[PDB]
Amino acid sequence: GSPNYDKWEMERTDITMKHKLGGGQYGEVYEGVWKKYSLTVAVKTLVEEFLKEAAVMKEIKHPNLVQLLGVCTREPPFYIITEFMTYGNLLDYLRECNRQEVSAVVLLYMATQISSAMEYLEKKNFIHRDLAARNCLVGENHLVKVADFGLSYTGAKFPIKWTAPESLAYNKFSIKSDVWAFGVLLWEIATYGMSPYPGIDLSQVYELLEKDYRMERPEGCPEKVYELMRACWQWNPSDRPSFAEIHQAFETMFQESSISDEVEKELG
Ligand SMILES: Cc1ccc(C(=O)Nc2ccc(CN3CCN(C)CC3)c(C(F)(F)F)c2)cc1C#Cc1cnc2cccnn12
Repeated sequence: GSPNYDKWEMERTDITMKHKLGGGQYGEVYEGVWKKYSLTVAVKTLVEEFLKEAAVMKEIKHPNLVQLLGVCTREPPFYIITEFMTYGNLLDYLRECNRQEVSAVVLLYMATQISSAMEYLEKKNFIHRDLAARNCLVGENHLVKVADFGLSYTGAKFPIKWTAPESLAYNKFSIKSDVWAFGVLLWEIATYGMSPYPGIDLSQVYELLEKDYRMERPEGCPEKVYELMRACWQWNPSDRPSFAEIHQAFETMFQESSISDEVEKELG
């Protein structure tokens, strides 16, 4: 409505900055308040990389993707402001949870939400590049959203154990290498937050994958979920399923599971 108006730009003074989140495990991400509307938010601060992230996020709007609310990118300090997710990241949520609440149908629900955001990124021709539980956020009622904290892990630093063969070997990243990562995510969900390839050391992973070794079905993981895990770990990226197919599968499993859980809830 005026010459220097930008619909994404907030004023730094709109925001009360509070503590850094997660002991600093997320990097420069703070809790903050958008004082106008009260509202607790999260605020990442710091440069091109930062500007790219802001520019990408403006392009992304989906129920299971952490929602951008504003940026402060006119002058330093640079801010990105997103909605706040009250239970923190998925990996720790799983490690700490009451499995009476975080039951089997919830695990399927978590998987359905994540595949749903990824199908969205797939349709939009984006590539996440670092999909993992540590990168998903949890809110109320097992709401899960996909994020990215640019956390890089061992070219660069790599999360070796979530990384597709063609990405480790040839540096080829794609939505199909996300599909492979999503498969490790499934295993993380299935174990409630166990480290992948337990007991195996990082230097051996590729060679083992190339001999066609894959992680075994976790105790209690449904057969069909494992089927999905292993389809995600097809060696040829072209052989992997789409996130559209993946999300379709999990929704269906999810709906079947809740009929059972609700019923079980009634009886108890
Ligand atoms: C302040 C903040 C800023 C940014 C982001 C963020 O995730 N950025 C993001 C950047 C890019 C992409 C997509 N690209 C990936 C790369 N790829 C190469 C291209 C496509 C996506 C994605 F969600 F779409 F994946 C997200 C999260 C937060 C948070 C927070 C928050 C809220 N509640 C809590 C509770 C505890 C801890 N943190 N926290």
